[PDB]
Amino acid sequence: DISTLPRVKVDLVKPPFVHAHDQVAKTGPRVVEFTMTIEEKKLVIDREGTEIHAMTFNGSVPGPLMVVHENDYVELRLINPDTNTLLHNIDFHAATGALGGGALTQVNPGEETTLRFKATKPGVFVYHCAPEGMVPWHVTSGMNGAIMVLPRDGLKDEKGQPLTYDKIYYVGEQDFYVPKDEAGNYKKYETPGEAYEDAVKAMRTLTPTHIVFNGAVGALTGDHALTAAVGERVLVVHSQANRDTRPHLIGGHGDYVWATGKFRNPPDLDQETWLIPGGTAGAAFYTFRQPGVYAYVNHNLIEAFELGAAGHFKVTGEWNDDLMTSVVKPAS
Amino acid sequence: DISTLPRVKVDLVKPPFVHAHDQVAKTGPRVVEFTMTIEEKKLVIDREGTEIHAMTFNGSVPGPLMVVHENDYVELRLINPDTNTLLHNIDFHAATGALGGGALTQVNPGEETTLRFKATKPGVFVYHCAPEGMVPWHVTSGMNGAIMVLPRDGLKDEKGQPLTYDKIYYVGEQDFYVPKDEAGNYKKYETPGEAYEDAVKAMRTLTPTHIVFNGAVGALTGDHALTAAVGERVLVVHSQANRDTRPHLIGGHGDYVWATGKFRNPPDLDQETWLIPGGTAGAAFYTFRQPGVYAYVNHNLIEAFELGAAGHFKVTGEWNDDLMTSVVKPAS
Amino acid sequence: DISTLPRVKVDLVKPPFVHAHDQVAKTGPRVVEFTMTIEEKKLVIDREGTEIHAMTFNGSVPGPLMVVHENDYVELRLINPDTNTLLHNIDFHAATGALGGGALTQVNPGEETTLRFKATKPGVFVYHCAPEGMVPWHVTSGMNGAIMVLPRDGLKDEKGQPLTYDKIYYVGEQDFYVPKDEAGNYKKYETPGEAYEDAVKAMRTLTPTHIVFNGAVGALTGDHALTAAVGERVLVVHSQANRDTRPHLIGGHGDYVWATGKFRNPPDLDQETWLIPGGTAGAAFYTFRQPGVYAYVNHNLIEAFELGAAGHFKVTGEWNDDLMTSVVKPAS
Ligand SMILES: O=N[O-]
Ligand SMILES: O=N[O-]
Ligand SMILES: O=N[O-]
Ligand SMILES: O=N[O-]
Ligand SMILES: O=N[O-]
Ligand SMILES: O=N[O-]
Ligand SMILES: O=N[O-]
Ligand SMILES: O=N[O-]
Ligand SMILES: O=N[O-]
Ligand SMILES: O=N[O-]
Ligand SMILES: O=N[O-]
Ligand SMILES: O=N[O-]
Ligand SMILES: O=N[O-]
Ligand SMILES: O=N[O-]
Ligand SMILES: O=N[O-]
Ligand SMILES: [Cu+2]
Ligand SMILES: [Cu+2]
Ligand SMILES: [Cu+2]
Ligand SMILES: [Cu+2]
Ligand SMILES: [Cu+2]
Ligand SMILES: [Cu+2]
Repeated sequence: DISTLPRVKVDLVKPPFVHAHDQVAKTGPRVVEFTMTIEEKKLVIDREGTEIHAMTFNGSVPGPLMVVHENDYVELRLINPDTNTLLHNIDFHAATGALGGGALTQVNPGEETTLRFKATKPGVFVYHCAPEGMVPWHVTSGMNGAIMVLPRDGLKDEKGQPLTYDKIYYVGEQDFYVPKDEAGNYKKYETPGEAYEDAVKAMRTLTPTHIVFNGAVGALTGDHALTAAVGERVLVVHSQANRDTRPHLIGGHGDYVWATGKFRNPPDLDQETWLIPGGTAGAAFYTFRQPGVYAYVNHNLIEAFELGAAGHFKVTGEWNDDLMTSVVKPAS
Repeated sequence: DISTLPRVKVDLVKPPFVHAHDQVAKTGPRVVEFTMTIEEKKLVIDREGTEIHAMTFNGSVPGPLMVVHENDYVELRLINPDTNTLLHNIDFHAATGALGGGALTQVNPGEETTLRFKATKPGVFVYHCAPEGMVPWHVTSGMNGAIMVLPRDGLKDEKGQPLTYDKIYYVGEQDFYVPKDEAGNYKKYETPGEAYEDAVKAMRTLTPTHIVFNGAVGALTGDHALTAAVGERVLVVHSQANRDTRPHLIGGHGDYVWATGKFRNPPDLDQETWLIPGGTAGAAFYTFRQPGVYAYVNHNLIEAFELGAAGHFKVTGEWNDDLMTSVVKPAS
Repeated sequence: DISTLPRVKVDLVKPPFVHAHDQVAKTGPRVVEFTMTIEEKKLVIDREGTEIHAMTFNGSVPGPLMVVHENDYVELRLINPDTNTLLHNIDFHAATGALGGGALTQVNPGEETTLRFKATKPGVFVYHCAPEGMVPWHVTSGMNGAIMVLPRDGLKDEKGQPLTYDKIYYVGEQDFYVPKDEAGNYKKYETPGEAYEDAVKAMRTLTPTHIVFNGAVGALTGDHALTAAVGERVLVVHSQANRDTRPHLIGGHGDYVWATGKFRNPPDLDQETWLIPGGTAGAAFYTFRQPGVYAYVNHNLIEAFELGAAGHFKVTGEWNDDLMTSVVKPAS
């Protein structure tokens, strides 16, 4: 009887940060209430000033990470304000039935809807917009995010012992297909609708013009680098709603990795690089052992360093010479 | 002594259906006899009427699913009628030696051959044509299919308990590379041979023009949608002889998945999306829990909704509001 | 105390061969000393005579396989002679800290450096050049190789029983992006530096012009085919520093496969084809059961047979008719 379950309202936070949650469930099953507002907005995606009309959940690319526990109910109020121009909806890969909720959530501008589903399978999962006839255009304009359904007793290693993370970050990786003129210059449009047929042609090349973390080239660098300390246990959730990626922590490893993101399976150990298929979210757990700058990349290095799929961690603490040392510094 | 084994002749059926078989073996090892006839034929692959010269086993793309048990012998009579124009052969990834049988099965038009091999490893496996010097042209013209070698005691879950399917379907996914003129219009040819050099150039782009299930855009829709009922256990076998794919059941999951298709390994549980590498067959088991239309796609959504890699299931039965419900229908 | 450990100097050998080593460690932890010299050199990569300026470790593409045991220390002297023109460095995916050693090994022409790291995780791992600002250009010019860190008690199967190989080969697969003129002819340059901006444009297409094993089309064929005998247990180590690949032994299987290459995980059994993500090394173990020629390919067959990613094994011994036989030879 759902009316007798506790309700809890969660306020979401901007990626790469994740809303507060407990890893081990401190209550019984709950109805967990989330609100998201769709925002169509112009986004500058690179250092050259290339602009796209992005379609976002809650104003960010990716949309925010939602966190619940296995056998909670998720109740999402989805709002499409009348300042938007397009029909949108939401498909959760976590959900069962009605095209992951897509059949039930079609909202024109000026409409809202509330969907509830039971989170029956533990794992990280993609969610994304999927309106009939314009699915890849919405998704590759940024309209995707992820949801994490934790086991009620938290994460476990390959031996079934508890794994507890100290910090969690969410990296959404986005392939964009910005249309080009004859000479190869990016085109601009006043409205999302203007771009449509040109967007279709650009997508059909299967060759993204940009592949970015958190919505822009260089988004997770400088003042916005991810931080940790030596000895901290970090979980990085990574999603790609449309195209394969292969994450790699330069200078580290994935100590425990669920590459296809589903926590009933044992993790893969000691990964250098792992493949997350398009349409999937994965999760990697690592304990930092050395201080300094790390780069976190898609290890197609052209995709990383030319197209934008690279971010930084800055890690504080003590250097361990036993793990690595320069014996003779570069010299003639 | 092979002459003392029972022989059984199987008549194959058109994909996505699969010939009758037992999951748990009701006899000892058998010699299982199959006949396939090669047909070169014109195929219309899209809604625009684009035509290719397809090269098929038994008249379909993909070729039919063959089903045997571990340590059966497969005996295939392969017929290349003199109405065809090309040399063909057959490579089974299930087989050991002679390039999977390719070295032994080269048939000019007007020839036939009979190959026997022992099915020593359980799993689903690709088979495909592979004539010396023209391998990718034959395969990407449709000349591929799959064979399932069941364990003698059927499928098992990750705990070694039996998994029994009620229904099985075979989805062959095909990347086509239709040559284009200067402006981007598809070219037409009177014979397969005419297309050769243009086919090579189109393949070298590594960019398919169409990616389809069961040989055409929209093949597994409408009257030809896959069917099931709530509560049915369905196994979907999916192959891709040349290029990676990432299947996803929109509104469902892969409850048990062998992404690289080999049944001695435990299945991955609760998958949203899985990667089947090119040159592999995989298998996903799901129990339907909700009625309605499901889309089964390659989750590069451009490949699905623009290039053709999408099909439908239509599922009958009772709606379960506990799993999903619309709390407030879309309204202003 | 590192000064009290034995030191052993290893002389490396050219791929696809691997330096002598023990599978089960016959000593305690050691400091294992390697020397590599960077060579920038012109390489002819195809039958047409296309030339590139390759950037190599030790004169080969790929660089040589280094083999150590878990918890050995690796000490590498890296030499950049003054006949080279570029700055180089080395990132080991096996290592922890300082961008896998990349931050500590930047050598201008005429400089050398010595790095030491502890090999704390068992598996095969990529190493590659990674100079700030020019990472994918160095890697896709050939500057990558692999290192194998064996468990101290050797390899194990999925049940934890020993697996011993008789022979080991290293296949480095390389994606090249040779710049083209307007008509599609490959360009030539006097120096590596000349090619830079054209190289960047060619990489951004994400479409390699060549994909080769051991540095050239046809490198592992003819007199240079890999050899084995019926009954031999062969380990093939395969790396791809930048782009996904899907190896397949035509006429065989991967009996035990670590597709992402990390030996603390159980192997996948009976694989037809496996996916090694870009930025990873994998390893496949197979026992040959039939004599003859086998082709070892990336099973995107266009990548294999049109772009160059195919090699041969030649296997001697007795034919087994029980596994495969021609019942009726091709005839009218
Ligand atoms: O836009 N409806 O609140
Ligand atoms: O789906 N493309 O990686
Ligand atoms: O092809 N996926 O990066
Ligand atoms: O080691 N990162 O390319
Ligand atoms: O799918 N879980 O790794
Ligand atoms: O075409 N031979 O039956
Ligand atoms: O093999 N291409 O996915
Ligand atoms: O790249 N394979 O869809
Ligand atoms: O949820 N299907 O894209
Ligand atoms: O390879 N079997 O999942
Ligand atoms: O190039 N220094 O030995
Ligand atoms: O990273 N491309 O397969
Ligand atoms: O896309 N990798 O072959
Ligand atoms: O069976 N090799 O394509
Ligand atoms: O990652 N080891 O298969
Ligand atoms: Cu939308
Ligand atoms: Cu989806
Ligand atoms: Cu053929
Ligand atoms: Cu094959
Ligand atoms: Cu270099
Ligand atoms: Cu790397």
